[PDB]
Amino acid sequence: APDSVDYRKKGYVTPVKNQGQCGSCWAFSSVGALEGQLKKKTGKLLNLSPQNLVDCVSENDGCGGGYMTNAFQYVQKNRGIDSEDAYPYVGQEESCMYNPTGKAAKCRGYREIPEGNEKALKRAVARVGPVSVAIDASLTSFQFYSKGVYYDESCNSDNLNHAVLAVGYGIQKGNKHWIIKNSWGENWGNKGYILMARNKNNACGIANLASFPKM
Ligand SMILES: [Ca+2]
Repeated sequence: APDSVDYRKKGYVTPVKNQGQCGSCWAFSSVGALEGQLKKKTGKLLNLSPQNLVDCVSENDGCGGGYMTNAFQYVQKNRGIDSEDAYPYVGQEESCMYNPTGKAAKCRGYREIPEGNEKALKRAVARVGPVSVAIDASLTSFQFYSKGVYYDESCNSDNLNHAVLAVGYGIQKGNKHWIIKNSWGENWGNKGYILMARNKNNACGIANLASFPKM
């Protein structure tokens, strides 16, 4: 795998979004991994719909939280997911309003990275494209992150509670990192991104619940 990769450079990542007060980070992480594959498979970059997932993944809990593997299973079983324009984000749970006419992507299933394997996570981002990841984002240092390579020893790999997307990895000033896209708006972190330490004992549990969709 290459020493570093940055999908933002390849045009594989859509602009950073803002989930608002809904616990829909899982839907944004899932659509980001799907938009990454959609760009690789069609050459077009376009926003997928987080709202479609929030109201349609009955296996999940709306604004009450959920998992990306559950979202990829819904897209596969449903034979599609709508584009954000066809199904706009409103930030609150509503009845399922999926419309096949607005279908913008399909999924044929998914794959999860070996648990805690930072090496296998690296091989996947490099081989597949952006990958959905779960992290413990409960620390004040994470919430107020601004720059550099994030690392807080108090982060708990066993307390996963937020979903984000790995769009690459590299090194900055000698510190290996994962390039993470959040869905807290462009004003959060560095233009809505955070570089998280890579190979530092799976900091924040970044390789514990990683997955990507098959397309
Ligand atoms: Ca499931």
